[PDB]
Amino acid sequence: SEEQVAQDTEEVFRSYVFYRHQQEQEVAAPADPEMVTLPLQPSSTMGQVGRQLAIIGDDINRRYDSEFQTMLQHLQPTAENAYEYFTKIATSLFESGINWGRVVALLGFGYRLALHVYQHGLTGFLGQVTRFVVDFMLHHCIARWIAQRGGWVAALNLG
Repeated sequence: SEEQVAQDTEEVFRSYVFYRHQQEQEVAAPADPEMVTLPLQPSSTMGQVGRQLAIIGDDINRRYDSEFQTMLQHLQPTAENAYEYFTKIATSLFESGINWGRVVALLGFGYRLALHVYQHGLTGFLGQVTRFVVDFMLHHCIARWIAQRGGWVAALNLG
């Protein structure tokens, strides 16, 4: 069900966020303690899905990242508008269709958004970004799509 994939996203994302972050610490990366302080369950199935996504995120992040950074300075989001912004950008990743790389990038952006806002004083925002990601997927058929493919675990087969 799309509902299941949507409810699994919390862990997948948090885990992706943990792994993307840990890996990102091996130059002198943006510093964010909230991302390791993450409620995470490291090697559970979803934890494994998040890790695998973070790993694959590697070259996908090369088109996407620098770009997410830039726009983030463009309109520098507040707890108040950040939703409409996450939405403007997430909506653009699926313009021309959905696929795993685009999905991985949704997280990548969820991740950059989280990091960027923390950089600017906003603490405890991961739960909210996580809801942005989940809410967006439900309403934009991403959750339905992942389901159609066998769910988040289907990502275990990408690498």
